[PDB]
Amino acid sequence: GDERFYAEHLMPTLQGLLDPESAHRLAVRFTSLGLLPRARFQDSDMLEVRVLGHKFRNPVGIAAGFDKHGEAVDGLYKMGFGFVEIGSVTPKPQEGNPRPRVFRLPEDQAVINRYGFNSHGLSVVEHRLRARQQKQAKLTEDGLPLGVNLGKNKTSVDAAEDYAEGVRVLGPLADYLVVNVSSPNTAGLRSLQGKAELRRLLTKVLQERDGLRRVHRPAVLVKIAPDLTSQDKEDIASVVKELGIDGLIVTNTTVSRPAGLQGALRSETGGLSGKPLRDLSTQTIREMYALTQGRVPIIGVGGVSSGQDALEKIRAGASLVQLYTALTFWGPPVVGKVKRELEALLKEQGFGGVTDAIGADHR
Ligand SMILES: CN(C)CCCCC(=O)Nc1ccc(NC(=S)NC(=O)c2ccc(C(C)(C)C)cc2)cc1
Ligand SMILES: Cc1cc2nc3c(=O)[nH]c(=O)nc-3n(C[C@H](O)[C@H](O)[C@H](O)COP(=O)(O)O)c2cc1C
Ligand SMILES: CCCCCCCCCC[N+](C)(C)[O-]
Ligand SMILES: O=C1C[C@@H](C(=O)O)NC(=O)N1
Ligand SMILES: [Cl-]
Repeated sequence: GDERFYAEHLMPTLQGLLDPESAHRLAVRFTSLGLLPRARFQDSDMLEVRVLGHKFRNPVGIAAGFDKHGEAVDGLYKMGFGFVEIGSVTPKPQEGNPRPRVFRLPEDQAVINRYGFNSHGLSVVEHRLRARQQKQAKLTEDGLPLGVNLGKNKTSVDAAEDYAEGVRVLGPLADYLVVNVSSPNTAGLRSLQGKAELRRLLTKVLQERDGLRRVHRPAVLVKIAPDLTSQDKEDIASVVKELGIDGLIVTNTTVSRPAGLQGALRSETGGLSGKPLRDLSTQTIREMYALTQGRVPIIGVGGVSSGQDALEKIRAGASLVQLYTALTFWGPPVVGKVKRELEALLKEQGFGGVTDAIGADHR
């Protein structure tokens, strides 16, 4: 009924009438004022997950990039997400790339973007989160945690120092931080996934995190690309275990263009998201789980539009999942749809809950 309206009428009219950047801004705005259904799906106990030092009422989060500046957090919980990740936030404000910088590939259920870390900056986000800090503390306690994704400024001379500043400023306000070393849209950034660079960077990040007062001390995750070599994945796994990194977000967008893309805009520069990324992301989860012996929580992201999509990532090793791109095509009903289908599939496959399914394919 209501998922059939947004998918076939509203989203085709929103997206047909406005350029994707405009549409996204309007969506942030609407979401932030809480103009959504109100959201009817009541989360089953089957969907609760305990990971990263927190309870998650359900395992479906909004991926980084939808709410870059932390403006819509409460509306995103109201949409039925189990957890919200904001960002990426850069130390200083910066504008990002010139427009157009986001492209829909409706025939692929995909998006390409080259935003380039358009960010209001740490200070503005810090103030926005402080204004609701206690409210968030109650949400977290009730099983609705908040992640903050950190990036780096385009002209920064010292990448590690940018991330460290991010830890110092937003770490105290976050349940988890993400060291986003996987945007395809900032020159040299993905180099920070290499072994020696990554170890030096994360050492410094963890030190900064460790220097925060205990109730303000977040988990630290690293978000990785789907385009890594085997060598690069081996090396990340090694560093993450050596340093005690709390988890991985797997994956960012791809700079690949899988054969079969039909959208006219398929050769635009940027990162590809949505359904052509799905199985590349799933396979990256699968390998990172195996290389970390199932001991390092993974948040699985890339092309999730359904309960099956979510369960494939969980079974491959994700403790939690996120989605973004599906919202472009299905709108807010997709969240309840993913949850309901995931619950039914867990029951069908004989799992007592999401926790029992995590990594099941490896057992
Ligand atoms: C007639 N109306 C519009 C009001 C009707 C009821 C409320 C409502 O529609 N709310 C609402 C809330 C959110 C949305 N859309 C969402 S959540 N997302 C997007 O439209 C969107 C997401 C991502 C992108 C890019 C940047 C990836 C392309 C673009 C749009 C649409 C409608
Ligand atoms: C328009 C857009 C902007 C994004 N911005 C960011 C960001 O700032 N930081 C980040 O770590 N990931 C960013 N992502 C990546 C998503 O968080 C996600 O990793 C990727 O889009 C795969 O999930 P999806 O297929 O469900 O969209 C962005 C994605 C899109 C589509
Ligand atoms: C709020 C003061 C800082 C503004 C700096 C410019 C950041 C551009 C972010 C882009 N946009 C507003 C479209 O999301
Ligand atoms: O991490 C990121 C950053 C983003 C951008 O261009 O800002 N685009 C992405 O696809 N991933
Ligand atoms: Cl082409």
